[PDB]
Amino acid sequence: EDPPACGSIVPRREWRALASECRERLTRPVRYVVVSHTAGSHCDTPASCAQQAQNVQSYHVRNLGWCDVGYNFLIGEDGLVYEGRGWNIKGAHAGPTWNPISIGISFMGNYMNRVPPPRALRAAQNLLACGVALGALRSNYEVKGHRDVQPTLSPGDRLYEIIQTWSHYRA
Amino acid sequence: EDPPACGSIVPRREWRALASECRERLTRPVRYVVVSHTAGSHCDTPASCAQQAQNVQSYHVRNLGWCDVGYNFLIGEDGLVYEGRGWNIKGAHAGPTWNPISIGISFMGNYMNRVPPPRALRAAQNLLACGVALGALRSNYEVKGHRDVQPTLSPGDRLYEIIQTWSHYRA
Amino acid sequence: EDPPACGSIVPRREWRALASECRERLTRPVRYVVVSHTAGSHCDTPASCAQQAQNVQSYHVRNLGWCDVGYNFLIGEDGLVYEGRGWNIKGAHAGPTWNPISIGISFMGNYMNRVPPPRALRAAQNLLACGVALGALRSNYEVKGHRDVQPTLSPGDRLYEIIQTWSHYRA
Amino acid sequence: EDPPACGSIVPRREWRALASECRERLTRPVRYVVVSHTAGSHCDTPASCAQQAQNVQSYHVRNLGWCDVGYNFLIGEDGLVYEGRGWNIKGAHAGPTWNPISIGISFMGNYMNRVPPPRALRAAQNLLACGVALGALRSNYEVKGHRDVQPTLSPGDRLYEIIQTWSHYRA
Ligand SMILES: O=C(O)CCCCCCCCCCC1CCCCC1
Ligand SMILES: O=C(O)CCCCCCCCCCC1CCCCC1
Ligand SMILES: CC(=O)N[C@@H]1[C@@H](O)[C@H](O)[C@@H](CO)O[C@H]1O
Repeated sequence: EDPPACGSIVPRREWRALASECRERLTRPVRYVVVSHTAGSHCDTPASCAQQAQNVQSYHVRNLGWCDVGYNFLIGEDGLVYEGRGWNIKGAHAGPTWNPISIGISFMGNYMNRVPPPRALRAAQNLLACGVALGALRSNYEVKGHRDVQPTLSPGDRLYEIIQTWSHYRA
Repeated sequence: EDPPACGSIVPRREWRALASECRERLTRPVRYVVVSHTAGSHCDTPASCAQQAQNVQSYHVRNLGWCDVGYNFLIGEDGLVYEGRGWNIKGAHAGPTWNPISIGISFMGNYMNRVPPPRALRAAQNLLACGVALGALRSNYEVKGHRDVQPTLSPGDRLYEIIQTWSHYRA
Repeated sequence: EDPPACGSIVPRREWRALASECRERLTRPVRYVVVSHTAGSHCDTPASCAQQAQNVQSYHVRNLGWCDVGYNFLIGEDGLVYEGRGWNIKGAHAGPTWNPISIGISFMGNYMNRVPPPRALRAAQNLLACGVALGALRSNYEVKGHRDVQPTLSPGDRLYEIIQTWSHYRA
Repeated sequence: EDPPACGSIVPRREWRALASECRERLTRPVRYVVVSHTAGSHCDTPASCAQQAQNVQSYHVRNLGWCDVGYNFLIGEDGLVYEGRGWNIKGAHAGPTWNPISIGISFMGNYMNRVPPPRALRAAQNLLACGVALGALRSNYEVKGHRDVQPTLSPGDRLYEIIQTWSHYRA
């Protein structure tokens, strides 16, 4: 009983993100977590992965005109978590039905035929424990694959396969 | 007030579509068309394609719980157009901002590494010409690639390459 | 399906309802829920609200010739849910397009210049979760105001504004 | 501001309750449910029952010096459940043996030669099921009359014979 209790997360500024313009808030404790993949290339060093989070955000902000990067968090192959819209802000990653009730975490890369390395999976699962510890997620939150709530291949066959084994997975 | 029979279109009953539960209407004339791909398996024959349209609909209806397959029309490699939600019903293809202002056509298959055959491309273009003559689409309608309004690989690199050349395409 | 029954509902017999002659069943699970107001007298007490339920049913059966109170459920300002045709029977409350696909719940009163109390709103929302849990409603169900599916003032400006904030509301 | 759920409970603030000062927590899943009657005045309308929960709490807080009304939940003859200490706070209703291992619910009134109306009994069981849904109550939960765990006439002969006919009642 040490209050914070969880997660090292690379913050927005540390990855030089553009300021967010999003104001819509999620209502904690959140019950659903939606796992996607960027379906782009991977990265496996702090500097590349930080560079890739900037790209993704650029796509969503510069091209799509969104208020900030879609995801609440992004997972690098560097084994670090990148802060997106975070725990309190409604993300734009699952559709109008799941966005206001979920936390979207996206693995940077394409896992159709490839798996995230062990450290990326640990960072993702540690992030979720962190979420529960903070009361950001319900203790009995449910994890969905992106393809379970939207017509997409996301998070990729290999990763989809993995999250299906998870404690909190519920299709 | 003279209308043409531009419909080469395979009716829902003909591809044996489950009945639609969708009620929200599109107001005509519609200004935008959003092109996507199913990122699925392709089909080249009226028989294999009717089957594919069934599966794509099954996925959206049975797995995702939607009122009907999300696209307004699907395009087969058999060179035929499969009726989805049609010209009058709002689709569920490109998010809450674009769904209500556009018609969503999806080519059945994954075009990341393949272009659709000429006849598939002819069908799509003919469908659009059809739409204009029917008054369903504004004559100066704009084409967008899925990845232009939502974060996706869709419609696939090759197919995206192609649509960027189209007369009605717009940044 | 699932043993655990749901919610507190004032049964037909308790509010002394005339027996139903209504036979057309709804197809479970139902996708839509239409919210109306009776535009009639309000009541704040079990005694007065049972009475009002009786009068609404009476007027529908005796003056309109319907087989049963047209609503599937009624909501009182006493904060209780009154059993109408229930979950399995088709109501007569939204027109012929909608009556066969939806559940109709009506707040007893006229909401144009009044909002119904929190307990009424609570009863209504709780009833819907119960329907979902029972399998009578789709987990994804969509809530609509009576005025969205028919030309009407129902459910009344004030109540219509409130249901627009419901997490399952789709215009 | 905490408004989800559930068994349709009138929240603390809605009945104008003094803020609680209790800090002791209950270890969920809880095992026992004790049923008592207030032995006070009964009420049949939301207005009168809110006033009655207030009176009970005031007596407990001003006169006995307790941190909060001692019951976790109060049941009014209006068919509504009134929030007391709730699911997460240890109450003061059945003694030091029973207060830390049980949830105490109290029917407002004197049921010696009187019976609570069906709607009051409905709210009660509905309350109990919603407790399970949350993990606050263990599905195996046993129901005890106040008089089964303490020397007291509570909850009254009449109400006591009834709770014995309940499915989870253990003598
Ligand atoms: O979570 C939200 O949508 C609000 C954040 C604002 C940025 C997004 C703009 C909305 C434009 C439609 C884009 C689709 C993409 C998939 C998720 C549902 C929205
Ligand atoms: O929202 C309202 O005002 C109406 C009440 C909804 C009915 C209750 C649903 C039964 C299952 C409880 C689910 C709850 C547990 C509390 C936290 C969020 C979800
Ligand atoms: C799961 C979900 O709600 N997604 C789609 C959404 O993209 C669209 O805004 C809406 C319009 O019909 O249809 C929904 O089914």
